[PDB]
Amino acid sequence: SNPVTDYEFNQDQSCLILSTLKSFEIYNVHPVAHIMSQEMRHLSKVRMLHRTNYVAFVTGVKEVVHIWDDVKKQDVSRIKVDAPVKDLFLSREFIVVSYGDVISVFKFGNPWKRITDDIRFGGVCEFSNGLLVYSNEFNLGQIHITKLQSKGVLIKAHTNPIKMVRLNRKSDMVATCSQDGTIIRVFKTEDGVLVREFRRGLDRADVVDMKWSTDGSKLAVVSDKWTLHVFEIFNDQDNKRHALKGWINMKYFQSEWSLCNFKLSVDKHVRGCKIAWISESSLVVVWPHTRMIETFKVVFDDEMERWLIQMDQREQLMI
Repeated sequence: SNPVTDYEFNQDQSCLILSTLKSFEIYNVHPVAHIMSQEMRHLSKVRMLHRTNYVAFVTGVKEVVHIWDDVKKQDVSRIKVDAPVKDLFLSREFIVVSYGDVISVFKFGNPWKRITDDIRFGGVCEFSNGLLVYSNEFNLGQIHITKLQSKGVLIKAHTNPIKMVRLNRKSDMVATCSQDGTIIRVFKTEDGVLVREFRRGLDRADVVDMKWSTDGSKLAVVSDKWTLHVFEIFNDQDNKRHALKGWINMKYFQSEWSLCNFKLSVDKHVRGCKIAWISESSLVVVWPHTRMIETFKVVFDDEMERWLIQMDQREQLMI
């Protein structure tokens, strides 16, 4: 009866921070291990910075973001915005915060003030590896990519409102998808040109999460029908150059559809989930409602000439 009120992975997906009505916890994702507990109430949102002693959170007062010290159990800063905090990102340099239809970037360090003018967006925004991607305020199907040093690429990604956007590890590509959309798109963050397009076809369900494999080769998507799908941006393996006794020159082009579709096992109390690749072939799925973390492996079966997803582990995040 101590429900998770928020959970999120750290910038490199090696840790997961989570909050309850009574505290916030931090774990290592692989191998799964509880590395810290800290009492605190009213936790509404929680974030962590790499593997440092700093974390950020929102409590009762929705418009305040606390930068807190792990080892010193002390507030090292407070930052307030005009509306309840929506999105929240952290880097050794910046603190990205959105509320209402504004995105504010403060400095991560004294004097903890705006390093740049406030930006107006349409609800969607992601920040990773020094790159900021946000929904346009008037055209919800359009995104803007901007570098945060202290030009700007503009992409009309979809016709309908964007569901979510996702940057790959290096931030050189961004994946997008719209609301109840049959199409997922991948663009280069440098020039915004369309690099890949995938059709979801069969799976009609709303997308719950979308994450990139560590080398940027595969894209995993989980729908609310609770089906895991993997799309291929570029072939990852060291493949055979021939087939049919040397008669065929094997080519590996990217399919327009999912490589494999795995049906997840969940009880009727599912809220949602968040996924994260922990390698080029493995990823984890975290279920906030049962505080369980499952580790999956994506493998190619030559006998079948088909990719398969297998669940290697199911464990619970200890409180």
